[PDB]
Amino acid sequence: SFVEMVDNLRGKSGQGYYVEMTVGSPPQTLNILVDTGSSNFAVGAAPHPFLHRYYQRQLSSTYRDLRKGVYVPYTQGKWEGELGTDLVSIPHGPNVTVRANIAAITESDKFFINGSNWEGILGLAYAEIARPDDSLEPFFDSLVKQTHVPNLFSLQLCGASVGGSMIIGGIDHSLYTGSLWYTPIRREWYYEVIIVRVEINGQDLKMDCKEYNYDKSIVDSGTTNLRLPKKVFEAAVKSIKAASSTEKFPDGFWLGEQLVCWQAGTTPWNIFPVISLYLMGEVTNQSFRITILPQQYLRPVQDDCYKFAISQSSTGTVMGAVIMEGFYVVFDRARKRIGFAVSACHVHDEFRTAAVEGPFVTLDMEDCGYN
Ligand SMILES: CCc1ccc2c(c1)[C@@H](NC[C@@H](O)[C@@H]1Cc3cccc(c3)CCCCCCCC(=O)N1)CC1(CCC1)O2
Repeated sequence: SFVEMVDNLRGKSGQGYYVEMTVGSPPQTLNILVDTGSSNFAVGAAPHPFLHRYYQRQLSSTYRDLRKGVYVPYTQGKWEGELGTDLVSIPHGPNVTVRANIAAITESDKFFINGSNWEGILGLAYAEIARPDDSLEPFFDSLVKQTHVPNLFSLQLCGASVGGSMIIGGIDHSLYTGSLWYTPIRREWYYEVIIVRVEINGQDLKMDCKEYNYDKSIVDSGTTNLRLPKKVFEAAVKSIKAASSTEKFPDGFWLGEQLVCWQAGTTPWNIFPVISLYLMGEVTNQSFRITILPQQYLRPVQDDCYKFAISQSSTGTVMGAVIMEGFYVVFDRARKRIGFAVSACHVHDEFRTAAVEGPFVTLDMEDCGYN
């Protein structure tokens, strides 16, 4: 059953997690970035100095041109290419083969990354943000539609070169401890959610909860950092400076420009505080919280070096890998909800741990959303 999928993700820190797939007949093999923050399936389809493999569609008897072009801009980076369809499968995935839309990438800028080991991207989000428009069915919808695979997947992202598991079609109990807690998908476009309270070492940040969701808050495996709206980010960096003022670090540290280090095994984890996000629950006035350690928001790179992986955004809250690596995360599309549980590959600290706890009580959670 789901064991076949356990450990099917690999990666380099800060360059995403990818899963092996094949496209066309005879099977061509590629490593595909797993991206809950977008919704196209796209693949290098012509030489590029950072690809060492690409989809040669001349060689596939199942290739079908759709004779349209397509374009997709990400946060930094973008590509254009040629749309068609072909047959796709996931070797360490369910035992099945589908006809999926596929963008053949013909040009790009700052998309592909020097020796990342992946050659395309699997957008796992919803049609609403697909390019060219919402009518280009994304991979997972084609998968669900053509097979009997249930409409959910789960992700266990391990930090520290990295690995994890993408379980397609269900939940694997070996990948987590404690219970799952769920938050409603507010709208099916990105995996959007509502954060209703933020605390840093015990203390509310005390803003209107709307500022947490200003624009939107999304769960995005293709983003590295915890990204926060300006006002919130400012507020969270004050409080993380104050919690840790035992030592002072440059400014390029807090802007993520420069690293910080300590003799191997000396990192003063205890001076850095836990962050808690409280998320909208399943029941009336009910929330739960996820807590993350400094071992998550200080990304590593004879002394131990780290980058501050909380960054400013003008485009909403992004719960990226920093946040996901704490937990097993269940994208339960069928019930419109996202599950969090403590991960089995949690980055454990001697005196504290990453947690998912509830219930808590929070009034007017719907009003924390932005319109
Ligand atoms: C619809 C396409 C799109 C456009 C903008 C965009 C998003 C999606 C959201 N998802 C970001 C994610 O798709 C990409 C995927 C990606 C692309 C290229 C390379 C990677 C990862 C590997 C990681 C490189 C460093 C992080 C790059 C951030 C990013 O844009 N990730 C995240 C947001 C919406 C809030 C910020 O911005």
